[PDB]
Amino acid sequence: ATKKAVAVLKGNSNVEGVVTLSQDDDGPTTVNVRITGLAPGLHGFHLHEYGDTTNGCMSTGAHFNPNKLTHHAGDLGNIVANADGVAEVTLVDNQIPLTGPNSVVGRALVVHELGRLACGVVGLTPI
Amino acid sequence: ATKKAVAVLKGNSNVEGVVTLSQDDDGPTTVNVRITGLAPGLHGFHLHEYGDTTNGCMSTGAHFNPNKLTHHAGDLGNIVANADGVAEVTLVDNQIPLTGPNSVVGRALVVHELGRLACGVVGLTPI
Ligand SMILES: [K+]
Ligand SMILES: [K+]
Repeated sequence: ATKKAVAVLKGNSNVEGVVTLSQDDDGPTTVNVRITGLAPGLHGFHLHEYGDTTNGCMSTGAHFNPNKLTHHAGDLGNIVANADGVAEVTLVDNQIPLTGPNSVVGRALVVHELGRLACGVVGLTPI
Repeated sequence: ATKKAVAVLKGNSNVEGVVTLSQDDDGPTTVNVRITGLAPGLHGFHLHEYGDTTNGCMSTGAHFNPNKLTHHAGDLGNIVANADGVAEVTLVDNQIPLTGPNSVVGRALVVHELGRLACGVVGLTPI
């Protein structure tokens, strides 16, 4: 509500998708995923540090944990592609900030082979 | 220096490119552009409000002026594609913040026909 973002995922394969993110202040973040062109089966799904796709998904750099210094964040959890190669899921994650110094706006989402199949930069979208 | 960003531009044509941005604190922003697949001649080059490419470059929303309330910002200036369809330029703009509430990180860059030929979300990249 209070804030929304989106990432369009593409890569060096036919994998493509869209992920929307919605968070009120610093509350739970609701995440809607639909990705296509995947091989059926389990895939990794992670936040990465940089929203840089100039060298494909390798440029997105390291796995990013927004809550590193706080007293698995960034691993959104494995997703399952169905026999049609489609992964369509809704998640609620309490460690995906859209605000603050470690906000993921301008960083990246990456889908991993269980290696970087597709990725996208997290951008702002109308509230 | 102090901060860097990048956008990869693509659209509903063969236009594609990369723009890097570099700013020390809130000083002048240095902008390196290389875009290809353009028709030779003058093109618009603007900041737009949302880093949303889910419906192509139309989803990037309105022209964005970061300095609207301060006492042409967002128009980066027309660029020229050469006879090879390539626009390769370096600009220094004093109205492209990478920091603050009106930061362009997570927003969009769009190349216009003189209408939205290509666009990309502004993402963070290693300093
Ligand atoms: K939270
Ligand atoms: K400035």
